[PDB]
Amino acid sequence: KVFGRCELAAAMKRHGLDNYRGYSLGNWVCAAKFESNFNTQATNRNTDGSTDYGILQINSRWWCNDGRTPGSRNLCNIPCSALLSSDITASVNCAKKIVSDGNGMNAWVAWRNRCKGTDVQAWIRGCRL
Ligand code: NA
Ligand SMILES: [V+3]
Repeated sequence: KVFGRCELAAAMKRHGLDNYRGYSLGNWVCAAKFESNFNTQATNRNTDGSTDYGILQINSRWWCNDGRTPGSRNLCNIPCSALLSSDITASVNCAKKIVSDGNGMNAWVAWRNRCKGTDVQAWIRGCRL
């Protein structure tokens, strides 16, 4: 599913991400835009052989099992394919674990390089949430 910006903002707010660990909703929307273009089906292979999955590009090196990332962890205790659903529940619940681990949203390279320190409130402008 390719979300609209405000449709994703509303889904993320309903699933508890607005100000989760102090990250405003606009941070999460911005991260999803630059990680996946708001596409729940997005997949991208990493240089180490891991893959990133779904709307928040969650990495098989630590967070999920994709059957092809040797010596990796499954800290969200899910198959990576669960992260590709039109329902963002599994991606949100796993992202709450990630952002809580000590590194905050710096885990998301696109957030660090494209969202951090910008006016992220712009991402939710005009949305009936
Ligand atoms: Na894994
Ligand atoms: V890696």
